[PDB]
Amino acid sequence: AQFPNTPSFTGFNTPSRIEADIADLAHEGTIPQGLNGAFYRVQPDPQFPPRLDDDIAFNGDGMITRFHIHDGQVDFRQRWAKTDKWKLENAAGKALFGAYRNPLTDDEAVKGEIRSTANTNAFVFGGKLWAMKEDSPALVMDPATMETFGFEKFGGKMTGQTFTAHPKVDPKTGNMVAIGYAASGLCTDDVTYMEVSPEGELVREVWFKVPYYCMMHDFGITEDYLVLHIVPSIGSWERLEQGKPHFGFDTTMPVHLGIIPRRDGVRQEDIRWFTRDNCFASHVLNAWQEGTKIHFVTCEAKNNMFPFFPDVHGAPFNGMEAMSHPTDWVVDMASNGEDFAGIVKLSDTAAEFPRIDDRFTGQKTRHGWFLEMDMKRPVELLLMNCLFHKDFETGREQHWWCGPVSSLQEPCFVPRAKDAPEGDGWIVQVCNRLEEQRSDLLIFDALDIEKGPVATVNIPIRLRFGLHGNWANADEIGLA
Ligand SMILES: COc1cc(C=O)ccc1O
Ligand SMILES: [Fe+3]
Repeated sequence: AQFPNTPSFTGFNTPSRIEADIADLAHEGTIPQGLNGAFYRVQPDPQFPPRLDDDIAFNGDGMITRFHIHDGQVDFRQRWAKTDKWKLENAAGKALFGAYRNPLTDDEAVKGEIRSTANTNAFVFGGKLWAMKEDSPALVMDPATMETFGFEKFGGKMTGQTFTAHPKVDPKTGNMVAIGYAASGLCTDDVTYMEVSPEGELVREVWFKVPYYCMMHDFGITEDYLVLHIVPSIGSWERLEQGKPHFGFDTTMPVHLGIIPRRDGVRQEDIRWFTRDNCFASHVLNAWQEGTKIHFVTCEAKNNMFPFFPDVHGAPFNGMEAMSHPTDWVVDMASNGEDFAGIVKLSDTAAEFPRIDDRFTGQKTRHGWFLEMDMKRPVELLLMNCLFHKDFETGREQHWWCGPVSSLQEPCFVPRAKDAPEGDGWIVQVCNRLEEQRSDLLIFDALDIEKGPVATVNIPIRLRFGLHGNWANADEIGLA
């Protein structure tokens, strides 16, 4: 097929569309024997040229990559997430769905069909692989064969239209905790709060409303709460009619933080809202309670981080104000009123794609890992050029730079053992070797990243820009 000659489909964004298997990837260093499981990640990767003249990265069909690490080797498997969209377009031999989150640009033949590209997260839970996209139910897949089952509607018990791509697992119960925004239709202010049992049952679905419709991409959990930030990357049917990108950022609107009790029967009046001045924040490191306080650690920037979802008043993109920093939003459930108790910048390092040791989700975490944008580094080819580790107890920061002709994808923490202390284990992440037109899988000792990866695993396929990824042990994915 003939693709557009635009930035979104050329250079590093050239279509790939590869399904493949490789056993025992070539490598340098020592692949830890203690690793026995798989790292899953997803790349948007268009099956077909777009209906319109161009498209954005976030709109490519989900392609799932798995690195099966066992016995000191890494195996590679890559398969399409076969969404209803993928299936319909494959049968038709052409694109049928149009622009990002814009049904007004779809072929009439797919009116009412689920638009998901399943391209934002590759998550393992309850014996299934979840290929996730926040405008639709999640797509479920076999974690071992990587065949596709279909969309998870919980047998029809789910009443909302959508399911998050940023699920959290409650370590106390083992439940998956989820939201679904635009729950009653596009651009609506309805949201569902959901929990899924380890057995796969939808055990709670609570409807509530938020102050305004916006991209509710991420959220936090604590022991007793779901913590939902409301940030004004807004959308509307009018934007779609005016031919605009679905979302745009409004610098004039306030930011809110909603505290939802994680219990049956929660009502709107049970939800508490705090309010602060405008800023941008997308990803959540973690959240926790401490006394009467809630700590909500996010990567906060002064202004919009999505150039493709532009300022609603026409301002050009401000790269400097797009620099995000780990920041603790502190609210006090024992205060009166809506003010935050604190907004505390936690590092001067510019950072995004925050990760923790997920075994400690919703508890106070000593450690965090991030992708860092070090604008002081040489570049010989915004730029994510360092892995960054913060020890929040000691304050110590570690940085590893991938060099001047590379960039990095989201890290993932892998525990050494089920009983290991927080952070005792490894970091895995994809590295884009931009000049060599190829990719590496890097494995680090998670509490000593600054010495560099202990293994560099060569991938003889150029991987595309990725979103979120996750590790599962072999006995959780049918590979033991
Ligand atoms: C890859 O798709 C998306 C990614 C994000 C943020 O990283 C937000 C909405 C999306 O649809
Ligand atoms: Fe995300």
